[PDB]
Amino acid sequence: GNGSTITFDELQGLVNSTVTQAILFGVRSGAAALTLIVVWITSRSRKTPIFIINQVSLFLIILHSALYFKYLLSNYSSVT
Repeated sequence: GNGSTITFDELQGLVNSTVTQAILFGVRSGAAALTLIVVWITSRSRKTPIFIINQVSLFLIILHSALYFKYLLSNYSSVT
């Protein structure tokens, strides 16, 4: 993890291949968490495993915290 004098193409690749996936993954994952939450509230299905609750719990908070920082900065500036 040193400096890089390469063209912006590298960033265009990782932003359109590594980051592009992060957005999609976050969306499907957050949506899947939401639908499961309501299902447990109403359907009262068998108590989900600790790994499921811990996974979705972390993802929910981490999502909100990231959105909160991006929401406040979105007004300030997105270009240093």
